[PDB]
Amino acid sequence: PAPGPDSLLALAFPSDPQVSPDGKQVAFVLAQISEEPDKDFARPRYRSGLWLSEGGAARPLTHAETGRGDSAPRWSPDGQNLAFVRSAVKAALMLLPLKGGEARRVTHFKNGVSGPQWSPDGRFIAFTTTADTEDKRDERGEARVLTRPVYRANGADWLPERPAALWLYDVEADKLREWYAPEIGIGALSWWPDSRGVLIVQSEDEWQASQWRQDVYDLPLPTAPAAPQKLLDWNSAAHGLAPHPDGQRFALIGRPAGKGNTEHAHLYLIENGQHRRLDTGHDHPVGDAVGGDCHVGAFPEGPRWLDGDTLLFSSTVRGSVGLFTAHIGGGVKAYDHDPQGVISAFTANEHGVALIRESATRFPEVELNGQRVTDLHARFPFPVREPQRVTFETELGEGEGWVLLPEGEQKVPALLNIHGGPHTDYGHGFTHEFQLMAARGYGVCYSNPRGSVGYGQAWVDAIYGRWGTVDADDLLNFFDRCLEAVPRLDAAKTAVMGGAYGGFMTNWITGHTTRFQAAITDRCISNLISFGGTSDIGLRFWDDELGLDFSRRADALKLWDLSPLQYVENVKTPTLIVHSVLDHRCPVEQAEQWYAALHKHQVPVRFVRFPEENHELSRSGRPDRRLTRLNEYFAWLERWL
Amino acid sequence: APGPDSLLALAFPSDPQVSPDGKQVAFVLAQISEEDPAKPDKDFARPRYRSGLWLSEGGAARPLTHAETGRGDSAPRWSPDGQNLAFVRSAVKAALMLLPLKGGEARRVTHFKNGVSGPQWSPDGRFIAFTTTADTEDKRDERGEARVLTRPVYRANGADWLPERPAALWLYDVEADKLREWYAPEIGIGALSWWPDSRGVLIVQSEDEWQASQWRQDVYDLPLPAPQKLLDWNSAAHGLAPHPDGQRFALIGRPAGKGNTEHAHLYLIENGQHRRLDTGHDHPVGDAVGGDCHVGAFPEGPRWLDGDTLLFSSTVRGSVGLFTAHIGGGVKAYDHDPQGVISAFTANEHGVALIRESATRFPEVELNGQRVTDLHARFPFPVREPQRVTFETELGEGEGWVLLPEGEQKVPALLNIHGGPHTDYGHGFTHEFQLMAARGYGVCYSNPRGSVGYGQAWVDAIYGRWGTVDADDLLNFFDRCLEAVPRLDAAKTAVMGGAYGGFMTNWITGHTTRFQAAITDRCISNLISFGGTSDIGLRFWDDELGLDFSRRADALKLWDLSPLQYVENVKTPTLIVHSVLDHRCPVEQAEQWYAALHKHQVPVRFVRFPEENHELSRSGRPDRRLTRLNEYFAWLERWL
Amino acid sequence: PAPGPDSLLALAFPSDPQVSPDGKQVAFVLAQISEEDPAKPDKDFARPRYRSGLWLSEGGAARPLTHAETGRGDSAPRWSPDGQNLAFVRSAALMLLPLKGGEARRVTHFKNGVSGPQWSPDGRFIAFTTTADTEDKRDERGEARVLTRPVYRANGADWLPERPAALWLYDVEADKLREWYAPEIGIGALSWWPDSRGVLIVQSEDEWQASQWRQDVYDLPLPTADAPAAPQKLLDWNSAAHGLAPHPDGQRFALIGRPAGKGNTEHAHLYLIENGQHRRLDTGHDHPVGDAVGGDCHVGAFPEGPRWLDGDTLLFSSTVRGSVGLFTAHIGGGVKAYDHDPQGVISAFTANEHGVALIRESATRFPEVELNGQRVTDLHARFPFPVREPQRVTFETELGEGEGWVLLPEGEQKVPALLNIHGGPHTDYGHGFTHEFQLMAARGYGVCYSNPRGSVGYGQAWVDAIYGRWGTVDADDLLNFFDRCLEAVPRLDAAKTAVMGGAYGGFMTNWITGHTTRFQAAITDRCISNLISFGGTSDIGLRFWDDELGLDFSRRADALKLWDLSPLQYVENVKTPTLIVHSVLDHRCPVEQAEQWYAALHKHQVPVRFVRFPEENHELSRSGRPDRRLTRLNEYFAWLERWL
Repeated sequence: PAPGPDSLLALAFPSDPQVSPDGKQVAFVLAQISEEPDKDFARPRYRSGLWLSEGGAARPLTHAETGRGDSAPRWSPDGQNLAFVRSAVKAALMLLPLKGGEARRVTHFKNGVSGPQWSPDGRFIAFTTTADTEDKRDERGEARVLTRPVYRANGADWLPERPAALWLYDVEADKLREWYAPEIGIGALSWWPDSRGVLIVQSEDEWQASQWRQDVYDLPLPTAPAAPQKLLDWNSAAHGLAPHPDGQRFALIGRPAGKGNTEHAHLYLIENGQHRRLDTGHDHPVGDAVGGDCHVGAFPEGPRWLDGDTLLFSSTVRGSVGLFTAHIGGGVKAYDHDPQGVISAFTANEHGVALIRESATRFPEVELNGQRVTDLHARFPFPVREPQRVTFETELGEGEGWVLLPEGEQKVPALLNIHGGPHTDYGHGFTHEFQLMAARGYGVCYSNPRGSVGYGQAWVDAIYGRWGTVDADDLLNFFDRCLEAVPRLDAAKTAVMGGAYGGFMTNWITGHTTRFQAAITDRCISNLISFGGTSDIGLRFWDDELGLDFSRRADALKLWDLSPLQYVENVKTPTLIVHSVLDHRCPVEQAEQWYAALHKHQVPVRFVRFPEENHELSRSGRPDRRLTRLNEYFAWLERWL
Repeated sequence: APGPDSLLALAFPSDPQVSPDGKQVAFVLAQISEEDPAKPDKDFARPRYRSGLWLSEGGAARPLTHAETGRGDSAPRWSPDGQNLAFVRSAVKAALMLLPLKGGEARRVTHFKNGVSGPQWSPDGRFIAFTTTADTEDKRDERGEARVLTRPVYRANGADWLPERPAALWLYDVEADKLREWYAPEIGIGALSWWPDSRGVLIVQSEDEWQASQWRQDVYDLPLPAPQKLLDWNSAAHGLAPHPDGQRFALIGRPAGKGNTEHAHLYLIENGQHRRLDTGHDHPVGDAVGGDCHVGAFPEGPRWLDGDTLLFSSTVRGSVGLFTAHIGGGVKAYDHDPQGVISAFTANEHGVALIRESATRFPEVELNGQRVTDLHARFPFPVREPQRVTFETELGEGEGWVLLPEGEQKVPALLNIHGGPHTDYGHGFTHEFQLMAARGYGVCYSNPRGSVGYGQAWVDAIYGRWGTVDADDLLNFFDRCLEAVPRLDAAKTAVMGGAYGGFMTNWITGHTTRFQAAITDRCISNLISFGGTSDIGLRFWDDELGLDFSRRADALKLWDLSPLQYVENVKTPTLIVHSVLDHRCPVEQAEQWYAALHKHQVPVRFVRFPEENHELSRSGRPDRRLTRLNEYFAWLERWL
Repeated sequence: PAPGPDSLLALAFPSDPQVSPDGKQVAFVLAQISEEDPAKPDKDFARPRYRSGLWLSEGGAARPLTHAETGRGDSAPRWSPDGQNLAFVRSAALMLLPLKGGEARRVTHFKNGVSGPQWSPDGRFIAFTTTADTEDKRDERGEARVLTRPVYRANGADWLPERPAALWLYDVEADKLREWYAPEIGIGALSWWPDSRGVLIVQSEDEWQASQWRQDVYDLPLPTADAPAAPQKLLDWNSAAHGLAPHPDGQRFALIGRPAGKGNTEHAHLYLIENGQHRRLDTGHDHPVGDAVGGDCHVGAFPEGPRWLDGDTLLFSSTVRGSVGLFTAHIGGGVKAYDHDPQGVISAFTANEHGVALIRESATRFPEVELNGQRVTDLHARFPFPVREPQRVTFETELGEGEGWVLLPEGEQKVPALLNIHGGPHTDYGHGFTHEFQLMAARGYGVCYSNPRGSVGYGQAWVDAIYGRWGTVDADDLLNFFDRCLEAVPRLDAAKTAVMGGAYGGFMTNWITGHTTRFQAAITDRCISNLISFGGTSDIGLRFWDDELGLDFSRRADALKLWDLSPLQYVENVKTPTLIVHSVLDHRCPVEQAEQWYAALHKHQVPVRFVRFPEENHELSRSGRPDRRLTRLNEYFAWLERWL
């Protein structure tokens, strides 16, 4: 039978695959969908528990029936205990003995904790928390007085006055004490291998934080709390700190100063305040930047030293994500890279590796030392189909995309889907939305135009400062090639759709051609000037992507020329607008302007407005609103195609 | 000096369940904690029992669960293969849970609105039987509707009002992960035990509601999915122990014709016939020794150690020990310390687990002779050792004890009378007595004629004549205490007791003025009204006295045995302690004593507890246990 | 299709008829029956409730003043002396309503509410009692209650507070509240002096004397020192005093009660007080003050305070041979009738020198409010089925002739005969309106009800005839009367009889069924079965038997006599199927009385059924929550239908 959006409710979502210190076990998180019963309103919700495997079919460790559930499993160095975080009780640090018995609660903070990390010697558990700080401004209806340049963040909503402090659990003493209360905030954190302290990333002040300039600090264990020592004058973006086994050097993931957001994230070896590129000769970014919609929870990608010379890391290459090794004394060698697959998360040590793997046709699964330990693809409720590759030509070389077809041979509408970013990739991630589209009779066309991230730095740079030129050209070129190479696609029943940057591009295309019969613009951008003033990254995004400062009079003129709203008078395509109220990455005023403009021109238009959700709705929103979004997608395509 | 809140330092063990392999004990431990540890009322403390499961495999016991809200976890039951623990959680009204012992947390199996109770695995591991009222709603009280009563008994102490439909027996199908109703009785189910081949269960039931009120029950056979009658017992049956042959079984109780006063004994059933099994043993089955550190369930079910040997516990002269009865023979000691009390035990062919205590040692859990807990270490002040004091009767020598404070000064003498009356003082642990001595009082407590541990004749001596030789023995003993213990101050004496001890405190103060103060607890004052109001009123006086309150001639004799008839003689300032939901001794008993003392202008004080029942001093909510002890000492300080 | 108990839901119940100071208006209370929450009714459970409002008339059809839609409603209207304002109590806050236009204003905001508002004659003050903002979280927290006082519960009020309600003062001109007097025991009757200088109050010396029904009268001036001086004693009464009526001269006053030596069995009379000395005022009137006639259509307050019509004349009500009439007592003479119908009952009245307002009823006519002889309500028109007229039947006694009545259904067929026994025992059946009796006849039963020796309306000797020997001549009169009913009324079926009664009527139903098996069914209501335990549990147990029987349950010799007078001693003789009706919060006859009877009948395997009402008290049949009044009547008829 034909599937619908609620096929999602059959799925269980894996995350956070943590290999044991001896390399022979994996503990991971599994989110299943269960009731929050209200007789008048169904309430399907994510509920997570911990699972364990030593090579065979994984078994459950916890059984949450209320709340969000359990997450962030962390092995004690001796391999006998699992720390984790429970919300059933707001996010408390818990301690589970693996040889029998239930967990013990360790923290009772009003605001909960996050990001637990054992020290390598097993004597401490580090975590961050706002402890019992009270803020009844919203509860009382008081005003919020804002003086900092950034005050909201997507997913976190309003940033607190005092940032979360780093805390310490003394395992032997069974005692908690505050370690370091920063004034700005803590980014990446990693223990030194000798457990003497941690390395942390933080910014000098609130302005420098808004400009994506951070430094690395050394924080020894407290005696009074500890004072961070400056360790590297980086003045740029840094995360995923990876201390070397020698206890003195460390690797950094990021980009050096002067290079904006558009440069590939790379690996850098730090020695006495000096930095050198570590993944040299590898023209691809560190980490997973391939699209997919079956990722709920944390997906660790921190690089790990397999010995004194070898650093294991993941990298995005042409729509795929593989594991690679970087070497102090040499170049980059493949470790576990399938050009048709995506490794979305991994942990490792000198004894073993655990990861999550997926493809365009295979639902995410957990692996332990090459052995699959889950059977989650078996729960996928309808048959998956294999995409077919379609290429196009550009002055920079051959680009590629794919078409996913339904069963049968009759004519089907062709849906041009545009991925966001713009510096991400379509390809070999698993996309429930795409498989659902094909199962309901649509041909899905999706590609990696110039500006995508997996085809070298030059492919990224091609769109710098001129969004809506060669990137829109590649997309319509690709789509023309799909109609030519796939005769069952119906060129008279076409639609264009995309999210975020894909929404910007959906708005741009419909304002420059009437060829499409329907359009769906999701968490879109329509006015680049207003975006600079309202978005949580507005103070720096256009500066790095376009070289434009919205508050500078000369630049604003070009920003308007790059704004889809300038050309809205040409739009004739019936458009569905999907947006969330708490999306601080692309604020909803972007969608409201497009909606009002189409109304002024009497263009058929429909606007579905989600409360409480943020930018991440389509990948990890509450189950019922993920269903509603897909329902609105298909209702619009059924009406116009 | 320490005070009543010393109770808050204690942790209370219960339900010692040995594993099928004989090498492990899982038990329940109640600790005292705030009702809501996160949001405490700054103006009102709310200490509460909160229980979790603990485990030991030979060494120091460790906790398996960590309840921080609700009443907690209880009723641990081992799966036959030893790999899982079933238990009941209130954190969620009493749900059946399933815990793997080799790693991982428990899973919830039942979701009934009214919760479950009494889980028992079948021997083959395929089923877990339990009772529940499932999702039955009774909104009469919530709506303020009337209750229409037609049955002879409608209240019970601890359970408050009995439901129209009794709890049904249910079945958890382990292999199928399915629940099914097994049998919905019309009257109610008493004791239950699986046949050793897991073909079904034996159950105790009464023919109708009237027979139940007269303590007459029968045994039925219930196959796995109508009960078939198996034994015409027509009497009290309290525990069932199926024989390993799968056909015979032993029961704890007494045969027809013998009233409540006869010792509970063991009887082997074969083809509707019964034969006495604990022959030559002039002592009752089970623990009947006083103590106040027992919170929770205390299993005492007899267990077959082989085809010829049945292990059981028994009360002997203030102690409780383990014994074996042997087919074709008599009774042998198995684990009997005449100065200690085994209050609970489980056993199989591989091991034994139990809880042990003495007059000087707080309850501890034991496994195969090894103590696995350290709970006496939590007792917050030094305990003291009592000295024995005897008295002479025409039936032989009686005994009692005196617990003295430290030092050499003179101290007031407190005569404490145990209830029942067919129980024993002696070698249980009594926090109240230790606290009394720690605050400067000499505690005198004895086992007069009518006590249960000194043979059937010692019990029968008071039949039909409460207030004769029992009152004589008590004052004889107290006189012997003042003579043998010179630090006791004969000018500063008090008398106190609960239930039957309250009856006797009311009786004694009405026949002598020798005491400076009196404290009467959950008392009896009017034997006629008791017959109509108590949850055992339809049978208690008939068995204990041979008198029927609804018969004119008998009622007169009941009035002559009523302390209220002699209240005109009471001159002793009296504190009255009683709980409103005590259905064993209804509060109308205390209200009559209070009004009569007021009429004679005798100094009197009446502390009236809500919500609590007859069991307050042994297991009430912590704050009301504190309040009761506070009132005891405030009254003694005022008059002594 | 015979009418049933829910016919009660059609009725509206009047109370508290307050005449205005100029005598030309009446404000009164009307309780109507409505859903607990008319906006959200439970589809599975009806919730009919009393809801009261104030009504006003100057001679014509009364008009509503308030419109309560939630809660119990508005009550206790009190006129300002200038006639322009109504004070009242809203649920319980003191409110002030201007009569010429506009809504009421709330004047008290105490957590615990108000009671007993009384204007001062000069209009400057409103006196009332309240526990103010005292908090008592024992029950809420589950704490113990420590009792040291001889009386700690009271029927209707449940548990008495540690600190008695204090008398408070609203300063009308200043819009200010101040505490007036915080008593150590409690305040009984209260009345203003005519010059508004203060109040007279009734209180006991200590808790023990209060338990023995011994009170005195005190003088309480308006408060000055912020710490009240001890009130000076005004009369050494040492006895019961119920209603104070200050004389217009501002120095003498009359009290309702009885002097020392005379126990509870003595008729309440009027006494004129002058400088600590007392003399009887209602001389030559061998009948008690106040309404003591049975009826079941009285919901709310029924004032009966005597009022001086001039310097010589004191108006009061009195019970005479099943009726209640108005009389005047005279300082210089004897007692004269004022408005006395020997076939009617005046249950409440107020008066001054210019007019009178009252509530009147009869055996066939539902209570109505009248003003200066003009009826202003039409409540009898709402009675949902035809009313019937009783027939009188007499019986012979050594003291003279007694009387009773029979109410027959329509038609000519034979009908069961129901012997109904009124409680007290010192009350009267007769000419009150009884919805229960009319419903019985409407469903085919003959109702027989009489005034045996011990009743209150036939002289003091008729009362004294039963002293110390309940169950002798009183039981004799009842069965004598019933035998004469069967002889004089041939439609009564002597083979289908039942006996029933409440309180003392329950004692007597238990007594009769234990001394004869002649009845086919019995219904015993809020009964007494054990006179010994009653002495220890009842809220009047410390004094009732002493006054009624001369017996002290806490004395060994007396207790034996009490047991011989206890119906439970003879329960082995009971064979009659018995329905037992009782409420849990009845502190007048505690439920342990019913539990003993129930258990005894079970022990003898006699058919028995026990209806146990929560929350209700002794007054269920007269003023309980509507749904439980229906349930009681339903159980009555279901039991009669099964056995008759």
